[PDB]
Amino acid sequence: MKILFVAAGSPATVFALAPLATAARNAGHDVFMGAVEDMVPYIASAGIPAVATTDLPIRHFITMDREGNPVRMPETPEEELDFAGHWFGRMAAGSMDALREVTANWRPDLVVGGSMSFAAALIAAELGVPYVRQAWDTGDAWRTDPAASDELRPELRALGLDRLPDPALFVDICPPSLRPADAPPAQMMRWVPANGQRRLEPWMYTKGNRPRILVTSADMAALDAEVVIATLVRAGWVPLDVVVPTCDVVVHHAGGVTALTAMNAGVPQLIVPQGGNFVEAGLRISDFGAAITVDENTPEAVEKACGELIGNPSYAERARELSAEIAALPLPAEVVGALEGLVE
Amino acid sequence: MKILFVAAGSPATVFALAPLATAARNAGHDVFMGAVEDMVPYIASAGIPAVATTDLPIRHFITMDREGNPVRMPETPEEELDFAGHWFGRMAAGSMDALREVTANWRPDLVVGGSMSFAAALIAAELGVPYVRQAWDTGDAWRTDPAASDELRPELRALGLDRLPDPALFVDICPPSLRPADAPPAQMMRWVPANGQRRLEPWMYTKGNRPRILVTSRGLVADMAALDAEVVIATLDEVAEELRTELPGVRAGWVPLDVVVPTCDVVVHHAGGVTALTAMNAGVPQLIVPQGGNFVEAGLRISDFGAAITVDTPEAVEKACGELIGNPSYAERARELSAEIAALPLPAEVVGALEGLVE
Ligand SMILES: [Mg+2]
Ligand SMILES: [Mg+2]
Repeated sequence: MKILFVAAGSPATVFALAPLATAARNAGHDVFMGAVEDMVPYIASAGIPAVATTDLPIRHFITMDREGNPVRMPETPEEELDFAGHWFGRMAAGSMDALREVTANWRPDLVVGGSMSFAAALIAAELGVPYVRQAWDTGDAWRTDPAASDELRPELRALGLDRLPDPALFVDICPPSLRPADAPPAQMMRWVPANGQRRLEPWMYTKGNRPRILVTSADMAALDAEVVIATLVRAGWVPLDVVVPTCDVVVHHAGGVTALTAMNAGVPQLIVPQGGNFVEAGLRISDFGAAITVDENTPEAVEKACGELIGNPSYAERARELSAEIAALPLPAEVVGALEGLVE
Repeated sequence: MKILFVAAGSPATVFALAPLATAARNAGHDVFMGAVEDMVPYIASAGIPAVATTDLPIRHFITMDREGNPVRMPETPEEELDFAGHWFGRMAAGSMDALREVTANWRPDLVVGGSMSFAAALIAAELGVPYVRQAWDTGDAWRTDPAASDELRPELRALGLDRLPDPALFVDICPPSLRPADAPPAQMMRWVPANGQRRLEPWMYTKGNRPRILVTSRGLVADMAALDAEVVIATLDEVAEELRTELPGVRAGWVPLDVVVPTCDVVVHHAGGVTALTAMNAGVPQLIVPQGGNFVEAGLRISDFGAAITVDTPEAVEKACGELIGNPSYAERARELSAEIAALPLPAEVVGALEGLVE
């Protein structure tokens, strides 16, 4: 069958969907993935045929309303949820022209969207084909829905709907221990780490004598550890999937799929705020005991936390528990059958 | 487990192995793929972690022996088989230092090589882990082995072997109807078309009413474009700008075969690599050309089956094209081959065979 995957505005939204997309391709399905123009190279880097859904970047939808007037960044966790619902809603509305033109020439039998790829729900409803929602991180997929519903009121009304439609299938990659008490039924799936590739250097897969700390996007100068900085004491391009398993600490902001890659490898995490706000997903990992949550702008806080994550085995113990949970989940190749069941 | 894939010197050798490698990765295995430096970006383009097995290009192994002496180019299919055995052998010998170094730090539990990735057999024997040979096209995987076993006699001797070892498993992607009478037993696998990707443009996945003929990497464009069919020319990026300005109004340049082939009525190629499989998979008739007069056997078998024409010149390509479009037989035979391919075990299932070899 033809399956259209719909990612969003950032590389993690592409890679969240890559394992299922590639599994579907490997089962003989014809698979396209769409995202904003800036993300098309990221889709291509996963080896998946790539289409653009808008020629505007995520910043355009984040920083301005539909009329082009500037909108401020959110300041609280509650504002975060609401503001994100709106920007993802704007991006979705802005994606419809290109999705219509693509699907007029290559008509999918099934549409798969990430957590807040709301254009996937809309185009699926327009075509009358089933819509699958895949969680693109361990955060609650539905958490921005009320605001997104309000943003998309006009588009939803044109389809005869009062709110965002329920998916035909919800596919969840969150380990059971981290799923909220109010989580809906889901087809579970093991997310297998994936990211773009270049050429591996020996250090990427060979750990030295000292503890290895990966920072994704001075402190650490007294730890006597090997620090690797993953950018655009070694710096530069770092394939997370290959390098994370060699690490003892991963330092990130719980945006994207980095937390999942760390948990999958049983590696303790140090989680800093994203903007001025800790991400809810990251707090739940911290609560479980597989990470430490820390404000970087307190001097020595990061240094102290790294020391704790390296010297106290319990964090790694909890990380390996999460790793075990992930490994027990249905494979992407298995989940392809659930997709097939929706159209036959 | 850790699985090392070993491709070779051309993009098809990478893409031939990509479906099983990505399926193994998707099953939770740690997967690396090695090839010559020039092919590393092609491995990367498949989304697979990539290591270089040698910094030397394929031309070095083809044109000179290990001692720097020039090698005489083959003039016949028979000479070609011995010639390829020796040059793939030299490429394999030149790959061992890097493979030794990689596997000292990241030790695989299993090694999978393409048809003539002989360094895969050598490194697996040295490590004492199972070796899987996967056919990388519909041609006979073993057909250069005698010359390859001569080329690698010293490396093989050091491992206590008199010739190239039998793989622990042979995985074959050749449709049953095209397998020769003497084909060895295999685990069959459905090959799924894969290649590098870049932004799709609408023409790539839109078929028109007018027949579409794909040429893989002038008088033909003028001829064929009068008036029945359009021609799409797949090229490398070095010559894409040159050919566009030499042939205005023609789709020429980067072409993703997996996306474009299903829209075509004919695929025109020389039967190297995985193009024949991509055409057959989509049920598309093929026009096969020779490089001088060095007919690829795999292509002759597809023509013998009736899903392709092998034609020897500017005017005669036009003729075979009219035939492959006009006579419905050719597409009928191609769809039969497509059906045979769809019935073969999925890469996701074949991963279970790899797992069974270690446990
Ligand atoms: Mg104002
Ligand atoms: Mg000899």
